[PDB]
Amino acid sequence: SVPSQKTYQGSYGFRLGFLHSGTAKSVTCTYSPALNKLFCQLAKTCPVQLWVDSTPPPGTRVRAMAIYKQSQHMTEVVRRCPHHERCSDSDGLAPPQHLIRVEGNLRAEYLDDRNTFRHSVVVPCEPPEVGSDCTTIHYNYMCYSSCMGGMNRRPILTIITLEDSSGNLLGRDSFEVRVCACPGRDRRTEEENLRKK
Ligand SMILES: CCn1c2ccc(C[NH2+]C)cc2c2ccc(-c3ccco3)cc21
Ligand SMILES: [Zn+2]
Repeated sequence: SVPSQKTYQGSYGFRLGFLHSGTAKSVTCTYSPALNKLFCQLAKTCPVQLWVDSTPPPGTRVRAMAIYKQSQHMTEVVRRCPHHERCSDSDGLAPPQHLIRVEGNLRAEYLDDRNTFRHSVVVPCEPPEVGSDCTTIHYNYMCYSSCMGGMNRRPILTIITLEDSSGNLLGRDSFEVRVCACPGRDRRTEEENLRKK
């Protein structure tokens, strides 16, 4: 089956936010609102903001999962390629097969779904630090979009779900991801292609 990607703010007004990092050749992570697409380098920090209009209950969690965007591939599990799953870059918590990691959160849990075999990473939802307006999760993507035997140039989406302590849905948002060597140039190219279209 295919997990839902429907945007759903839910009772708490849940949605994502992204920094404005620009498109310089040196940028390591940059988000395109026009494409709803994050462009990032391999294994580099991707800050994703969480916003709500009202306070959710203790025990609320935030899960991230990748799926293929194209209909002809959506049923295939997104995983790291045959090289990267074996390169011993473990952080001590993430299974080596998982594309998406959370950086710097010892409460992150990694799920291999016993029925769908899909991978996800989930953390407790936390209020913003004192003086901040939102909460940020730092994600890493551990293969290139181009990796042969893995994503193999197929576009993916990341689905972020706000969940209760049982795993029931409270909110959902999503964004496309390209993991690439030059996110700034690729964002500029894809935005210009969109404008020409
Ligand atoms: C989703 C992260 N986030 C926010 C993000 C933005 C804002 C608005 N600021 C102007 C408030 C919150 C917030 C309030 C409570 C909790 C919370 C309580 C228990 C667990 O999580 C989590 C929260
Ligand atoms: Zn790879």
